[PDB]
Amino acid sequence: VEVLEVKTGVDSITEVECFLTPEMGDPDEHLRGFSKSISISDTFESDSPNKDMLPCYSVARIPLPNLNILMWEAVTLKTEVIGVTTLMNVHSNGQATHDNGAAKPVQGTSFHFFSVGGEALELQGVVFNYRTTYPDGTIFPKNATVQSQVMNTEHKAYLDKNKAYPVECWVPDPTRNENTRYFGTLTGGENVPPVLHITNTATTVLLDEFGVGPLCKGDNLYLSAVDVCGMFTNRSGSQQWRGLSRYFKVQLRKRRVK
Amino acid sequence: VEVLEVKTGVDSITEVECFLTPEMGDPDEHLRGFSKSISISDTFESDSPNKDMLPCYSVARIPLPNLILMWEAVTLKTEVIGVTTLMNVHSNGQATHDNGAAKPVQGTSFHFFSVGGEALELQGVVFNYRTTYPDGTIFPKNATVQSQVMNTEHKAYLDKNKAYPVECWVPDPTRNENTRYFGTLTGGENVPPVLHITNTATTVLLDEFGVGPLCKGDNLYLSAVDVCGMFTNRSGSQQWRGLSRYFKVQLRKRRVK
Amino acid sequence: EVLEVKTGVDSITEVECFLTPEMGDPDEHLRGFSKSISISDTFESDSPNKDMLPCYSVARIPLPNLILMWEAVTLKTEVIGVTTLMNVHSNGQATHDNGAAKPVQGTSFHFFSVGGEALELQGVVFNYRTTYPDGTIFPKNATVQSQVMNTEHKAYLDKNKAYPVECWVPDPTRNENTRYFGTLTGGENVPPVLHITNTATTVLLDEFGVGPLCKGDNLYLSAVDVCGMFTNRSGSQQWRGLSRYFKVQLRKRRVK
Amino acid sequence: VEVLEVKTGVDSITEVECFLTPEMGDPDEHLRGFSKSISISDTFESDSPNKDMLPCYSVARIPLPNLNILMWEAVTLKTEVIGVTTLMNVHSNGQATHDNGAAKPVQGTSFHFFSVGGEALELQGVVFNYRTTYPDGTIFPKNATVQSQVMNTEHKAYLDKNKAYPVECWVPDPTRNENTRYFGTLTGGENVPPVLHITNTATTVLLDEFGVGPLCKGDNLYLSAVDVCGMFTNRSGSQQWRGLSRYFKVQLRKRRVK
Amino acid sequence: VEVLEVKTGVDSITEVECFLTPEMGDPDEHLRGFSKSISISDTFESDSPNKDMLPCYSVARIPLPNLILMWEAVTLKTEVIGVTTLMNVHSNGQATHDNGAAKPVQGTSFHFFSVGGEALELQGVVFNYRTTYPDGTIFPKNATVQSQVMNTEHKAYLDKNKAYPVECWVPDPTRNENTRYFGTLTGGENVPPVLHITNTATTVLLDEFGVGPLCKGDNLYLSAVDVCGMFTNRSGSQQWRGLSRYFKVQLRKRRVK
Ligand SMILES: CC(=O)N[C@H]1[C@H](O[C@@H]2[C@H](O[C@]3(C(=O)O)C[C@H](O)[C@@H](NC(C)=O)[C@H]([C@H](O)[C@H](O)CO)O3)[C@@H](O)[C@H](O[C@H]3[C@H](O)[C@@H](O)[C@H](O)O[C@@H]3CO)O[C@@H]2CO)O[C@H](CO)[C@H](O)[C@@H]1O[C@@H]1O[C@H](CO)[C@H](O)[C@H](O)[C@H]1O
Ligand SMILES: CC(=O)N[C@H]1[C@H](O[C@@H]2[C@H](O[C@]3(C(=O)O)C[C@H](O)[C@@H](NC(C)=O)[C@H]([C@H](O)[C@H](O)CO)O3)[C@@H](O)[C@H](O)O[C@@H]2CO)O[C@H](CO)[C@H](O)[C@@H]1O[C@@H]1O[C@H](CO)[C@H](O)[C@H](O)[C@H]1O
Ligand SMILES: CC(=O)N[C@H]1[C@H](O[C@@H]2[C@H](O[C@]3(C(=O)O)C[C@H](O)[C@@H](NC(C)=O)[C@H]([C@H](O)[C@H](O)CO)O3)[C@@H](O)[C@H](O)O[C@@H]2CO)O[C@H](CO)[C@H](O)[C@@H]1O[C@@H]1O[C@H](CO)[C@H](O)[C@H](O)[C@H]1O
Ligand SMILES: [K+]
Ligand SMILES: [K+]
Ligand SMILES: [K+]
Ligand SMILES: [K+]
Ligand SMILES: [K+]
Ligand SMILES: [K+]
Ligand SMILES: [K+]
Ligand SMILES: [K+]
Ligand SMILES: [K+]
Ligand SMILES: [K+]
Repeated sequence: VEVLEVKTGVDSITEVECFLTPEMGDPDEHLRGFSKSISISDTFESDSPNKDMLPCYSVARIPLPNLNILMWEAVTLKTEVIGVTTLMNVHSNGQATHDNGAAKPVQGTSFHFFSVGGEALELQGVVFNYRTTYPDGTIFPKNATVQSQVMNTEHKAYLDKNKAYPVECWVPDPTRNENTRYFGTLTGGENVPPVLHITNTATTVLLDEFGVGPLCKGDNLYLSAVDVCGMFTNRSGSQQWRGLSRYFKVQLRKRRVK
Repeated sequence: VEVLEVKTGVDSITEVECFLTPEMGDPDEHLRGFSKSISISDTFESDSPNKDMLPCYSVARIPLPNLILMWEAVTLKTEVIGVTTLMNVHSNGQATHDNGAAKPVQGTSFHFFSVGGEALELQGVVFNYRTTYPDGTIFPKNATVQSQVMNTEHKAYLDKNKAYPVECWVPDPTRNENTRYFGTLTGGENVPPVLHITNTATTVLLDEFGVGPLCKGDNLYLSAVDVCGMFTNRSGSQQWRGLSRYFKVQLRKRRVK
Repeated sequence: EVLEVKTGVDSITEVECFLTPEMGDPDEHLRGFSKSISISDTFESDSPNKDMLPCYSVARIPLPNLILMWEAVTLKTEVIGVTTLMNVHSNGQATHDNGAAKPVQGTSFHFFSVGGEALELQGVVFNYRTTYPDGTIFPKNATVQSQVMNTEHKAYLDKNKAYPVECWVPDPTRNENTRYFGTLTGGENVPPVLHITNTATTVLLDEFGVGPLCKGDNLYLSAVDVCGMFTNRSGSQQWRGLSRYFKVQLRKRRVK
Repeated sequence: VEVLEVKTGVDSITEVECFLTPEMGDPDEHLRGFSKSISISDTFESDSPNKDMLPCYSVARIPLPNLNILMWEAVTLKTEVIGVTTLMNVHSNGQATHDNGAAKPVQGTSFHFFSVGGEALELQGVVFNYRTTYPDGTIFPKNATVQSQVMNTEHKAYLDKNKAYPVECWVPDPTRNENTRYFGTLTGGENVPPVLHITNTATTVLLDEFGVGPLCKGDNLYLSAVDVCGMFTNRSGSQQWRGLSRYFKVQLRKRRVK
Repeated sequence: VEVLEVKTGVDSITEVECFLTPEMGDPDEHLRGFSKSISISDTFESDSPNKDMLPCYSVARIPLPNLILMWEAVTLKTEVIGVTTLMNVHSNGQATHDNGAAKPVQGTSFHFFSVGGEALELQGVVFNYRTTYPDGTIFPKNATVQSQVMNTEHKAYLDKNKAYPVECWVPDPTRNENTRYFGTLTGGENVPPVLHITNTATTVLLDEFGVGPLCKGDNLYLSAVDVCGMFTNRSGSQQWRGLSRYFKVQLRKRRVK
């Protein structure tokens, strides 16, 4: 596509506003937003995580007003993690930090990630341990070899289904994704404190170095997210991932292309 | 509402200067600024916190000079009041080691403030949907398991002081177009408070179109939470500790149609 | 009414000085330290000794006699003696067997201000039943409301080694003729992070281009630099503070 | 070299996109991306690490389109660590952080480093311990003396081979490297949390203070990297370095020289 | 001097490139870059550190081309050399836990550098005025209890290498107008070193008037400290570990009156 002028006028702009719920595993009817308690395999060879123990990428495909050549161009993003103050519940079946103390709050490894694109997020598969057996009902790197622990170019995929692509074995493919803007931070360590900021005054500009945002193929906007905030420790010491929803507001304009 | 010109002239500006006290629970006549000591339920379904154990949002509705003109909030200076109180490490706390000073206030903090031309709009989200919030608090009603991530039924206005518990409400990012809000949750049992003070910092409240919050009915709404962390008693029991927040807001008269 | 700045060689002056810390100085050998910290047996019985309480430092500096008033325009400031915290061999508490001594660490408060009059203070107490000791100036008639905000507790930082750090802060409702800056970093294991350089200048002008205007040709400097606590071999702990350098540039301003 | 004007026209620019795999030691056929478990000598003098326990620098020499005097000038870099979310696998033969807890995640000492130049990265040898015996199959500071613990100007080398130059005994030589741009961070400490950021929106400009980027001698571009993320702790407590691959995208333009 | 114009043209600029080795104590023929193991006095009064246990400031005086014109230092690039040595966690250190790797170098650090047209000016400050500093070091003389906070008698020049202990001297902020200095003390026994390297970062040495350090007698003075932390031996004994610092300074000729 050769990119030409922006359309102007009342009709030329539109907005998407929505939220993506986290997909942490949801091990039972009371534990939406949590994973199953984490168990550790006896050996590398025997690593076989159950689906409800594996956080997955969230994705939404948002239909835009039909245009047809014009395409919707995503220009700005406001985004926020929803429910940050829930982590102040340190009185609910947790593990006391010391005798008579409050419960240990959610903490430890986090991944906060979001993207806005004009097509599905492109994924590259990378595994901690290539002998991990990923479970039925997930989509994972197939024919994994030892080289998959560092880089195996066979593992290419699209983030095209919710509750399906486990976080731990996929990343945005930096060799593609030219029509998407993605941003993420993995903060490791078992004791790391969550640090969650909220404001309605911050905008991210989605334009590239040529002044062009993601262009929405087939008039669909793709939003993706992961917000694994840390782990919740219950009184037994067992730990579960806890996630939160992410708010998106995207402003778009119509752009002519050839 | 179409927004038109700003008014000028000596008459056209005003300032609001005040403080909001923290609402940490205040379990007895001696414990203003603290919560009740925190206990832990044996199961999710038995989580039933006492009201005096729950920090709540602070809010103040400030009447402005009667005025279509509307007062437009343009700048904010804000500060946490009494930061140095956290240097009292001698008041029946828990020695960090034999012969040592008391463990200082630390752990989970939430520092939040907002300035708007109407009540802060809230979205309820719960850690655990089977938590029973107590009498005298206002809380997400008809909670379901979906309320643990997002249930759009839980909409409210921060319209009452010491009533909305911090842990089950956040600013609603889907609304709040006429408010500016800012907050940080810093988690962890051992996180050190880091509290900055200065009278030289100003936050501009104008949006991307140059328009600040417009005060409906000539009222300015200020909201805050400043849970600084937990105080650990000698016994090991822990209480939230909060501090007041100073606000100075400058406003100008704006014509609307 | 602030009018024009005077120019010419004669129109500027500089103040350069240091403020020593006032940590309690429990004996003739312990300048810069507090008395070891004890913990009350009950919350109600909190009663810290004077020599256990760090206090605000203040200096009033006379300026050249001058309507014109000296206007403070810039500040350079620095903590003096940051490397002393590398002494980990002076009867401290070994971090483990055969190890060096635990360094100074823990709760710190670093604060400085420059004004044309005394810093204005607001009293706030951690515990309203704390008995503050004879020889200190503290919030009088404290009530439970003093734990969060009691507007009765107003004061001027007008005396050195007197106003305890823990029960006073800069009053944000006043201080229009002062510029102040402070950070409390709390936690028993927090590391000191102390930067020094002679290349960084703070501008003291407000949003209208006006710096503090020095009433009576006096400049007021205040500081706190509680760096953390030193832990003795026995486990007892003392606050340790350090001196602060100030360099302030001033210019003559006409006022009506 | 006198540097003259930049060529223009559609023909005057090119891009290199690739990835460099980590070289952590690879102790067996299942442990690509890991080192051998780390052991400790019994005396300072007897330090003698095995080759498979020593992470090494990665390097790639990338042939560029033939010129000829024109040279390719490297102007911009996008780079990213690939597979950051692998660190979320805390269920694979690790050491529980407490009773019933999840596995301790990868953490501890990290070195993240990358460079782009018009010739091989120039190295200076520095050793923690001059009496360390570096193993056969590595290239290490020769004839080390006590002065080599701080600075011995004899130890000059070029990063010209993979799986050869151990990270711990070489650094970029700050006294040379004028035709290279390098960037690195050592974060030391056994419990340091990894903090890994990903985005496709960040570009580094490689131009120096005269507006000139690395000039590619012989039409070769040199990319180097190290991404030791931390250590993985096994059930028994033994620890292995864990590394990840690094993506590079470099934009180049033709520059006339005399 | 009145500072006049910069000279232009051929031979109006020059560069200095060098490195300064650390002076950590060097307790034997094998331990260049380390201190003697750190011992703790039995009483506060009896503090008496051995010379080889005390890191010292590094200094180099670099002769410039002979020139009134004076060489004016305009820019600096600097780097710590050998940052990756801290990845040696296999050399008779102390395992962090059963079967683990050795504890890496960590804890209290001081990273400092200056560039000036004359010797760095020092002010003495002591942690403990009853500390007996050892023969062969240059230290605050006639120390009194006031020396624990500020005693203006302790003035010195950093005019000798491996002589001025780091712990009892700092740059004198009341002087040093013809030097630019930068440092950071990071304290705590477990602080992680964070060491950045790049050849793309330049510091400009010009003051607010556009004037860099002017080199009296055509000599440039470079000073450094890079105590990276402590190495913990298998036995638990600890030694300071330091690294060399690279300097590249660009200078120009300046006429003065
Ligand atoms: C364990 C011990 O005796 N330490 C004392 C030390 O002895 C020297 C050797 O010990 C180490 C160490 O301190 O652990 C071994 C390390 O690998 C060395 N590390 C490096 C990087 O060199 C350090 C280091 O050289 C010094 O600490 C630097 O000052 O030394 C010890 O193994 C050796 O033992 C000899 C023994 O003397 C001899 O009779 C026997 O036949 O063979 C043994 C093995 O060769 O002796 C070394 C001294 O020659 O020496 C230092 C001197 O500074 C101290 O005396 C240290 O004692 C500890 O000091 C602590 C204070 O930091 C604390 O007070 C402890 O209570 C002391 O035990
Ligand atoms: C030790 C004890 O019995 N704690 C009770 C508490 O009894 C209080 C007094 O205890 C203390 C405390 O918790 O250690 C003493 C402390 O100095 C006080 N601190 C302040 C700043 O006031 C606190 C504080 O007032 C309360 O915790 C606020 O809720 O109280 C005790 O010494 C005295 O004999 O009796 C007093 C009567 O109340 O009462 C609390 C009422 O909420 C609790 O019942 C507390 O029980 C402990 O609670 C822990 C969880 O928070 C845990 O479950 C322990 O097992 C339980 O003993
Ligand atoms: C161990 C002891 O008896 N501590 C007393 C103290 O006695 C001091 C001397 O003790 C020390 C110390 O506290 O360890 C020794 C240390 O090297 C000194 N450090 C410095 C930098 O000078 C300190 C220091 O001078 C004081 O703590 C300052 O207040 O003192 C002791 O070795 C000597 O035999 O006698 C000395 C007194 O003449 O006196 C203190 C007076 O405040 C306390 O009474 C201290 O007792 C401890 O107090 C702690 C908090 O107050 C804590 O509660 C302990 O449980 C308690 O034993
Ligand atoms: K398997
Ligand atoms: K690409
Ligand atoms: K309940
Ligand atoms: K909205
Ligand atoms: K009392
Ligand atoms: K005021
Ligand atoms: K050896
Ligand atoms: K060079
Ligand atoms: K002595
Ligand atoms: K001076």
